Amino acid sequence: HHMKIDILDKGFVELVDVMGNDLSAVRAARVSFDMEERDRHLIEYLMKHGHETPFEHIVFTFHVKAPIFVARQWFRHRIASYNELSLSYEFYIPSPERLEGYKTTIPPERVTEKISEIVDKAYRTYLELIESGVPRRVARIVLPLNLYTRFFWTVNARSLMNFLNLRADSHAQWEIQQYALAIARIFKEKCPWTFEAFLKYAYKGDILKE
Amino acid sequence: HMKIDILDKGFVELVDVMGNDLSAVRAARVSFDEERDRHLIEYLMKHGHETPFEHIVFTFHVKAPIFVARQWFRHRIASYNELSGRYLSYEFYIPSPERLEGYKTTIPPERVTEKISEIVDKAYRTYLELIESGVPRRVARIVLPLNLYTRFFWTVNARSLMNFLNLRADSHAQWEIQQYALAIARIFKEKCPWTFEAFLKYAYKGDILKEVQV
Amino acid sequence: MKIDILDKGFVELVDVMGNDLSAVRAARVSFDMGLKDEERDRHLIEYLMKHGHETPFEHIVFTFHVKAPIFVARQWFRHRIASYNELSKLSYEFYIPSPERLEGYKTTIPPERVTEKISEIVDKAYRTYLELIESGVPRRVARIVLPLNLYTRFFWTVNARSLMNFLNLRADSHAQWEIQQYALAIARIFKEKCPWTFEAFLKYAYKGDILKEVQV
Amino acid sequence: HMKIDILDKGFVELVDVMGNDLSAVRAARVSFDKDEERDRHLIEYLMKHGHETPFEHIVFTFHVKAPIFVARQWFRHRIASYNELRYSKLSYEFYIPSPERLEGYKTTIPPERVTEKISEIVDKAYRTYLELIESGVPRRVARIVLPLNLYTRFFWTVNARSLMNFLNLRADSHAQWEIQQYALAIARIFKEKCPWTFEAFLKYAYKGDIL
Ligand SMILES: Cc1cc2nc3c(=O)[nH]c(=O)nc-3n(C[C@H](O)[C@H](O)[C@H](O)COP(=O)(O)OP(=O)(O)OC[C@H]3O[C@@H](n4cnc5c(N)ncnc54)[C@H](O)[C@@H]3O)c2cc1C
Ligand SMILES: Cc1cc2nc3c(=O)[nH]c(=O)nc-3n(C[C@H](O)[C@H](O)[C@H](O)COP(=O)(O)OP(=O)(O)OC[C@H]3O[C@@H](n4cnc5c(N)ncnc54)[C@H](O)[C@@H]3O)c2cc1C
Ligand SMILES: Cc1cc2nc3c(=O)[nH]c(=O)nc-3n(C[C@H](O)[C@H](O)[C@H](O)COP(=O)(O)OP(=O)(O)OC[C@H]3O[C@@H](n4cnc5c(N)ncnc54)[C@H](O)[C@@H]3O)c2cc1C
Ligand SMILES: Cc1cc2nc3c(=O)[nH]c(=O)nc-3n(C[C@H](O)[C@H](O)[C@H](O)COP(=O)(O)OP(=O)(O)OC[C@H]3O[C@@H](n4cnc5c(N)ncnc54)[C@H](O)[C@@H]3O)c2cc1C
Ligand SMILES: O=c1ccn([C@H]2C[C@H](O)[C@@H](COP(=O)(O)O)O2)c(=O)[nH]1
Ligand SMILES: O=c1ccn([C@H]2C[C@H](O)[C@@H](COP(=O)(O)O)O2)c(=O)[nH]1
Ligand SMILES: O=c1ccn([C@H]2C[C@H](O)[C@@H](COP(=O)(O)O)O2)c(=O)[nH]1
Ligand SMILES: O=c1ccn([C@H]2C[C@H](O)[C@@H](COP(=O)(O)O)O2)c(=O)[nH]1
Repeated sequence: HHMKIDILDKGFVELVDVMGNDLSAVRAARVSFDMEERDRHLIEYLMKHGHETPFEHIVFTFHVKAPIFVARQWFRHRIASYNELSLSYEFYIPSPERLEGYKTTIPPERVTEKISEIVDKAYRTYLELIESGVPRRVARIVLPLNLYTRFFWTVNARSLMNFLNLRADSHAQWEIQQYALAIARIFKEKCPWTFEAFLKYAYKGDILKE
Repeated sequence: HMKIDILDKGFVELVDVMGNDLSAVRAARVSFDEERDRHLIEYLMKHGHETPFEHIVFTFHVKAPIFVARQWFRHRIASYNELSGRYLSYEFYIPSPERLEGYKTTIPPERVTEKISEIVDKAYRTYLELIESGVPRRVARIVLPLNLYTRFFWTVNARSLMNFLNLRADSHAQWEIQQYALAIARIFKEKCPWTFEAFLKYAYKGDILKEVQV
Repeated sequence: MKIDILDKGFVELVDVMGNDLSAVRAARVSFDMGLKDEERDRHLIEYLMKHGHETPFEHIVFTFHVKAPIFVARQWFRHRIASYNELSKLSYEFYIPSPERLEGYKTTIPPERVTEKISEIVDKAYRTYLELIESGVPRRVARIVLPLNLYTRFFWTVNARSLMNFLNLRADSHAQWEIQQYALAIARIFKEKCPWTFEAFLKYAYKGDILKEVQV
Repeated sequence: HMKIDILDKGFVELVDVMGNDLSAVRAARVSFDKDEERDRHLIEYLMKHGHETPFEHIVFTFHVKAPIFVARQWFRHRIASYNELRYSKLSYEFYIPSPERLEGYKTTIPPERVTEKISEIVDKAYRTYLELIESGVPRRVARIVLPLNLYTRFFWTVNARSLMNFLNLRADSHAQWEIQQYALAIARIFKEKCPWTFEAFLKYAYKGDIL
């Protein structure tokens, strides 16, 4: 198992590992070792009726590189395991296209440039404070929320479906939607029957059926 | 699949596993030399950094008496699917005579064993007569004894499994679940030998796994 | 508040943290009570429930004391997002289904005789238990002969969001009748303590059948 | 009611509490229906043997105002409930370390100058934030330039067992100093409301140094 999807300017979602497949839910539901029409029908049956515990026996590990404002939202998802890096310094700079629909009173390129400029100033201050003898944990508090971080995320398919309901949705901020779309893409590749049944029966958001 | 027999008719069988010792190293490093990797495992265990071990996950298939399952299912940080009937066999745990020896008893331990057998057969007979009379299964089943075997799948990460071993692979736990915990330990050790050894050395709070190999 | 359930069971409220307004204060992140406005606060509860913002309800918490048969407790304890403490001084009482429990089904003996047969095997299993305990068998070994209808007791501490999940699944005709009866009591106490949350739960979020038909 | 100021603008305040020491005792005994010495002895017994489940039946709600870098560490504690500040209005304040914060480390510029440089960035970053917002950039996008020392507020509902785990990890000299200060206040409130449980915790179970 290995997939990697680039997100934003420097981000990514990378698949590290997966335990199981669609049939792992079928086996869990039946408490059996079965290894097709009947099995798809059971997955659909479980999804329609909200019998989601069998999907907890499918597990993914992802490696995610995302800005802190994104990771902070993501880490609100309690039913999962996280290890975050505690070092490189890179920042998410929104592209000009990101800023359209909004009739900004300055050109979107200049908004991009203003963001780049303040990020550069904060980063230079951070580096000065460090070279001055300030400990990193203190100096780092000037750094902006668009600083990239990386983490490992281990999550089961049920909790992943919850994650997608909330984040693969127009009510979510655009940046996390882009991460959710990549998470969805990998889920679909690894668990096509579960994913399709999720979309058909259980998915509460808008963007995945668009 | 590794399958270890426990009690008279029980077992623990490994269904699947995600990762191995290196899964905790990669998670600690957040990064996708064998002695350096082993050193990190010991370091994490020694200094109480337990979260990397959540990235190693097991699924077991367990057949156990209900009184054992009831204790086991108290472990909340795990996923369970138990046999019900709408997606059964009827066997019962009968303790061996050796199970009961030591406790000063008034009758012989083999008679205690037969007295348990006798009451199990009477209760199962009543269950069958109720069923064949039209009583629905999940009402008739309430007369069956707590030593009735059940089966379940259990998906559990290594951190939670280690908590489970602390509590159940220990002489304060009832002897029956101790036996199941010993089997869970054997499998954990086989798949994650570096984690297991570090766990014994630095974090394990129980008594039995320091003395009983595997 | 204590409500009798089945022949010897009960649900008893031990404690409660908060009320409907606890969810409102958590949603707003404000412990400012000098601007209370009932209409506004009740509208927020509805809005949260309507749009699936469930986390504010986690700041209302209950503790119950429940006496139920083991086969009921086994189902109930599958609800992981909660805290349990079960009895391990002990009493020995068993749930014997009433004749009316066992009609609706076409039994080939009278429902009366089913009750008698269940009572009789319970008595026999209990006598055997006692015989083994007098003989020197440790109590935790002798008890394995006791039937699944043996009563147990537990404390259950659970937040309102998890409680609503419990009601979705257990206050429902797909649940076994015995745990339905317990869920109806749990619902009654929830409604008494958090009436606005309960009402909005039924209107917008509740997935089961029974609570929409059966008052309280 | 109980409020403790933390850092330059932060706080921990107690919103509510369910139960007290006797809630763990009732839970352990499974008994709703006095003997002080016996009840203290049970609490000590549970703590020293690691029978921690009874302490799950004591629950707290706190209202906390903390910089984001502190809140990021705190929210890693999963066995709890959080609501962070659309429903309520937003203010913009930032944690500026005091010069004494930098005492011990031998810096190449005076500590007051470090304070000053941190204030400079806050001002410039916040001024850029406002420029971007006045220009039609959405707040959720403009705010990405703001530093990690921006204050946020949240409600935290947590049981006493989970609170003890939090204190083990955060009331400790290995935790960053700022979250230590918050943990100290959490511990104080816990001590006030559950003195027997807290005392037993220090005696037998607490793994940190600072408490
Ligand atoms: C020897 C022995 C005797 C026992 N006697 C009794 C008895 O008399 N009565 C009885 O009811 N039970 C009894 N138990 C069961 C025991 O109280 C626990 O329910 C069981 O051991 C599971 O432990 P756990 O909570 O650590 O595991 P899990 O429930 O898997 O939790 C793992 C860890 O996650 C954390 N956690 C998970 N959920 C919560 C939460 N809601 N709040 C705070 N932290 C949480 C804790 O840190 C916990 O250690 C006994 C267990 C043992 C081993
Ligand atoms: C009518 C009916 C028939 C049933 N038949 C069976 C059966 O045949 N076999 C059987 O084993 N069980 C059966 N159950 C039990 C069922 O599978 C659940 O264990 C039980 O209802 C608890 O529900 P829950 O997981 O939503 O609740 P909780 O365990 O309290 O969890 C609450 C919520 O937290 C989330 N959650 C908690 N832990 C995890 C986790 N580890 N991973 C992902 N998400 C998590 C989920 O969103 C869940 O809704 C049955 C239940 C009902 C109501
Ligand atoms: C000094 C210090 C340095 C740190 N450095 C880093 C770092 O570099 N990177 C980093 O990512 N984090 C770091 N952390 C965060 C740390 O790894 C934990 O996320 C945090 O301390 C919360 O601990 P917890 O999991 O015990 O608490 P909770 O998340 O509240 O869990 C409570 C208890 O429940 C159990 N539990 C809950 N969920 C699960 C689960 N899914 N699986 C198994 N068991 C579970 C565990 O027994 C746990 O003890 C650091 C913390 C400290 C104190
Ligand atoms: C569009 C949008 C706007 C948001 N705005 C805000 C905001 O303003 N403030 C804010 O704080 N957060 C906000 N959030 C975050 C939101 O409150 C949740 O924290 C986040 O969506 C995680 O959802 P969850 O609890 O279902 O996931 P998890 O935390 O993984 O929980 C998974 C499931 O387990 C169950 N569960 C887990 N733990 C508990 C528990 N302790 N009690 C009861 N059930 C539990 C629930 O059934 C839950 O669905 C927002 C999210 C979205 C998508
Ligand atoms: O869309 C949202 C809005 C808020 N939050 C949570 C994450 C933070 O804990 C807090 C504030 O997030 P921001 O609105 O600052 O992104 O609420 C989300 O998870 N998603
Ligand atoms: O060693 C024990 C003793 C008790 N319990 C829990 C399981 C049940 O929820 C309840 C009663 O268990 P018995 O003592 O009746 O097995 O307490 C355990 O998990 N382990
Ligand atoms: O309605 C049900 C059916 C099953 N189970 C869970 C409880 C047990 O863990 C297992 C089997 O329960 P019974 O069907 O045998 O009650 O599945 C429930 O929780 N509720
Ligand atoms: O003392 C620490 C160090 C790290 N982390 C977690 C929180 C973040 O998710 C991530 C990085 O935190 P910082 O070291 O960057 O604060 O690791 C903590 O909780 N406490």
